[PDB]
Amino acid sequence: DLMIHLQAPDLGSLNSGSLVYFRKIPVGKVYDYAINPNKQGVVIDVLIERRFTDLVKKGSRFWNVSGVDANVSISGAKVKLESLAALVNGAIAFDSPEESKPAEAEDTFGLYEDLAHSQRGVIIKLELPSGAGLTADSTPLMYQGLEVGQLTKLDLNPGGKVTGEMTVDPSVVTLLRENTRIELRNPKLSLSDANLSALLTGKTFELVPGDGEPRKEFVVVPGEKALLHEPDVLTLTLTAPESYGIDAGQPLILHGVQVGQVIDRKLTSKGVTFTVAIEPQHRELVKGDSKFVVNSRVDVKVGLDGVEFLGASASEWINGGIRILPGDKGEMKASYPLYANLEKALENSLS
Amino acid sequence: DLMIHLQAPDLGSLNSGSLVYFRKIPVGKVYDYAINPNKQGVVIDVLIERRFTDLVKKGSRFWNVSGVDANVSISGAKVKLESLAALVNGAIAFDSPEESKPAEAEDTFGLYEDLAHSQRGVIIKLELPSGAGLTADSTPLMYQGLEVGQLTKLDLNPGGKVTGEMTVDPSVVTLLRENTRIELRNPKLSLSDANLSALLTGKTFELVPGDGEPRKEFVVVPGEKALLHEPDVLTLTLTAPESYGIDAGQPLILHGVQVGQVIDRKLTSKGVTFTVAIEPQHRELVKGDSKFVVNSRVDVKVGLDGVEFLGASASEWINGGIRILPGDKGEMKASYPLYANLEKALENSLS
Amino acid sequence: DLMIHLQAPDLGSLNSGSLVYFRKIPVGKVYDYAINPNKQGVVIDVLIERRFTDLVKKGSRFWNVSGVDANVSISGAKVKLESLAALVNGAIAFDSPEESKPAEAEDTFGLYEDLAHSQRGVIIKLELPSGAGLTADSTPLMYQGLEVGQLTKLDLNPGGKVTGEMTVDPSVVTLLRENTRIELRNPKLSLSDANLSALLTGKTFELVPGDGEPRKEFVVVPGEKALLHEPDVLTLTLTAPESYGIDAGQPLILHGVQVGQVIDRKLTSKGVTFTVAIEPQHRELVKGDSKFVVNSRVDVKVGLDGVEFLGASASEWINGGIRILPGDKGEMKASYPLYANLEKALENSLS
Repeated sequence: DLMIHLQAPDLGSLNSGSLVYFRKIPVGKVYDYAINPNKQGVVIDVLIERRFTDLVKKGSRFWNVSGVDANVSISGAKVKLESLAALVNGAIAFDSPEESKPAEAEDTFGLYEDLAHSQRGVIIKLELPSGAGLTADSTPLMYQGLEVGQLTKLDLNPGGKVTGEMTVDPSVVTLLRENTRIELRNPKLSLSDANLSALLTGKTFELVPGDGEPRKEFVVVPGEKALLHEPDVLTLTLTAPESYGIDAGQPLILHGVQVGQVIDRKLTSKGVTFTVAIEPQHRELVKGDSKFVVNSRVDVKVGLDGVEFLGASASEWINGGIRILPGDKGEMKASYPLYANLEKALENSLS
Repeated sequence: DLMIHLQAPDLGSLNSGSLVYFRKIPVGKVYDYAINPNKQGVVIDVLIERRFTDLVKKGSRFWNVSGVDANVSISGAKVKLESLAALVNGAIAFDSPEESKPAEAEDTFGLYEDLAHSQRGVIIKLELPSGAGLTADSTPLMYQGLEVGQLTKLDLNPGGKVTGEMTVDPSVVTLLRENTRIELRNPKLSLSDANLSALLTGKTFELVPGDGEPRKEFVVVPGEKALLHEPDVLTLTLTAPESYGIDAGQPLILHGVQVGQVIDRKLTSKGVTFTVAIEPQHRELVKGDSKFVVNSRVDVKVGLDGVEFLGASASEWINGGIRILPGDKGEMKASYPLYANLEKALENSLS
Repeated sequence: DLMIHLQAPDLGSLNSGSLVYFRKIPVGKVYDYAINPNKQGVVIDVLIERRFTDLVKKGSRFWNVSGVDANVSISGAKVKLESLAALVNGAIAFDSPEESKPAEAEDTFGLYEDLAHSQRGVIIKLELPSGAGLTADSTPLMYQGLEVGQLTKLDLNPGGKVTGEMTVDPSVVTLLRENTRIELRNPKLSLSDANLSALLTGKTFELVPGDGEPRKEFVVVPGEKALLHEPDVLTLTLTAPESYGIDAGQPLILHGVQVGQVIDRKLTSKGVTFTVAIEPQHRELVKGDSKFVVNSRVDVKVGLDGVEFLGASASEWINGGIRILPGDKGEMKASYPLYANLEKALENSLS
């Protein structure tokens, strides 16, 4: 027989004589339990049967299957009663890996509290902005619309620094590399596709891959700020004497299509300084010379022969933002001015 | 063996012979129970086993784990059946701290009714405005989006004075100091981020830290009023002959960006007197001389050569509030006038 | 031993041999039960133990704890299974007050059906308008946002007169006095604070205190009418030849701020007579002379040099109501006219 030790933070629903499973086959039983010298944890020593000993490995993980847990899920709640024997007495299930040395001679093991906590994978440290919609064991990592990871830990370090960590699977671990971003998605209001599922899930970690050296720790930034930290991005600080009603997250439009986004708005004594960003595809297309025109205000001129509507359209007005007048050749200077309307941008009159 | 006394307000689901746990290990049993001379409470005396005696400390807390409690939670309701033995007979669990003297010789203990009531921490007294959305054991203290505290008590003192108290954890207790504000957040309607969780939680205590001497009692004010009690803030009483449709909580705008907020509106016999406030960052930027223009009313002038739209924009009109015309140098006088539109503010004609 | 009688409207889940609790300690048992000579009620006589006899008092209340009751509550439903012994056989719990004579010699007692029905307090009779959203045991009395009372009875007397009664706690009983109003609140639609709790609760009795002799019966009026019955209030009957689109509950505005409310609109053969009311603070401020101008209609005049927008603003138009032009000195006469717009009020031309 095999006499191995398990280290648990508490005994749980396990009694002496409760049963140990492999593939839901009883292959042993719990022999004894005792508090170790430190008050922190309970050591539970179990006894595998003589013929089953080979099953346990050095790289085995043991988990606890005891009691009935009921889950309420969106789009229907499937409550299934799998194992009746675990209710009365409790149980411990375990996995056997492919290639590992067989365990022997009172080898210790951590006892995970669930099958989901005993999933293999790689710990990935995150430096989160806030834990506003994040949950300790309930926030997933999406990639291509599929659940790849799970936020497994969320702490508030002193100094006001929210940090967490995440278990990601191996196939994605190969994907993880330098300049690979993890940004949090808000459950944004969708008008074209009416889905309750996105609203119910809440915050959602999105993975966008990159190339370079493999890294195992990332920094998460807010969705508005997320654009700034792209591998390729163009960051322009543009000045203006007034905000002109341009908020921090307005879209930024060239030739009718959104090519960039305003990132943030800072008020100074000289005026309002914006910091806008630009995507890689259109980085070539700006070409270092441009004019910047406000689309947040409407302008109507009435006349007997001259009738004109300037600087906005109703869809553009509700969207708002900054319009680009692209030029032919330039040096991509640091500061640009923000013109009040189009004709003052053609006149080059910022006053 | 150890023979200690527990003081409970009622017996609960505990019978004689019910079981006492440490880390869910049975380490004793309930020996007897009797009403003490005052009718108020029940004294339950228990018996720890001889070898387990060392586990009990002077700083131990005992709590009650008996019966089945089912919780319905937003985004899914996880009902887990942990302990079967507590249903039939009842149980008492207890904690052992790190450094305390061992208890002996019929030492009394308070019996908490739950694990959540037996959490360690520091009582923080609050002087609340009202208990409109507050709950006795269900209102949390957020800090950086994480649950830090729990409103544990809510009373209505005579004179119409709602006061409560709160258990906060030690790491935050270090943070708590003079000029550290606790303000209540309303579940405000969010258009950009659609989250059901904020609406379901309701009122929410937000912690914003400050520096100075550590204090252990605070005064909570309503969210609109909360701005006024900041460590650094500028409070201007500005007069006007009419409200001009400016409500008590309108935003207050310099150069297009909100720099302050109107706090409250008082009607007098001379007119309408507002009291507006100003954030620390823009306190330097006002510089003691300014003009104050209403943004709540639209003004259209039609003409053959003169066409103009004055004092408002559609987003500004729905937002409303007061616009600042900043000056160069002044003394930051007490009273300011509120001009009806911009050209009367340039003409300095308040009539 | 003590042999006392209980009078219940029916036996309930109580059997002979069911158990009697004090602080959930078994201190007796049910001895027998028999129908009394009138068919109305069942007399249940119980037997307290010899040493426990002192516990029962003249001012004791006995209540019934039998069966399992499950409650579904908003923001989560906490179903807790407290007492297992009451399910099979039934139970009776009781309270012992602080200062009362001990009961003896077959003293009768009413048996309340629940712990909530056995709460101490003072019966307060209410003369309700209707029971449209009221519930027999589920409508609370709020004071400062806290639950103070509970509507315990709701009857329809002949003649179409809905009357109910309410148990209020002692501390508030000290507050209850002459000119202290109890008005019912509707779950009004709130745009600034999104709370599901207010909508789910429904109708809600609000307590506003006053001074004078203590009274124990009140008259509840509808929320619109409630203003009229204030301790200090100004009631003006103002005439008009047309309603001008002014509904029964429009706000009434001086200097941009709401100082009063229209109470009701009555159509006569001469015209439309309104009855508006005025709050105590602004009662001094009207000063007996004023003009009354409709804010419910817009007026646009177009001209080459004269452009003007008269009698309304978009927020005022959606709000509607009556505007005051305050005067210097008057006698506070009974009837006032309602002018169609502002310039006819300055011309004093009601035709």
